[PDB]
Amino acid sequence: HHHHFNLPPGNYKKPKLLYCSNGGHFLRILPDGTVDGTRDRSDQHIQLQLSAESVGEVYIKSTETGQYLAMDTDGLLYGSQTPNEECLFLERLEENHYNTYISKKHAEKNWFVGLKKNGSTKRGPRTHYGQKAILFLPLPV
Repeated sequence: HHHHFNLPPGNYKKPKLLYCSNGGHFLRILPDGTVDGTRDRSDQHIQLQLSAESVGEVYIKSTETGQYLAMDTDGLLYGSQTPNEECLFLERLEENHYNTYISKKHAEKNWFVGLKKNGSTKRGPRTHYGQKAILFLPLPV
């Protein structure tokens, strides 16, 4: 592979909030398919159900809308109505603590899910190992 295989603990039984320490935002997949971060813990669009494909590969699905987080060919996160290759992420432990999500499709380019401090998503190519934007903590809902 192009990436390590330190996996985070826990499981996919329950939905999670993906909290980005960077700006303190929860990853949000809006009904119109846009993705951003919100600090509003009560937001209905931050509840995400992760599920495994292969070990360490996940889908990240909005429980509210059913949309799958996906990263497009230009590195933009979006909500996909159906699971496609752009929707798979390599979920890894990072800094012995956080979860990171690398686009499987673009794994060789090290494109991560990331939220900037202002709650906007990072574009894939603007992410890289070592960043704060890429570091998530899955919180219970």
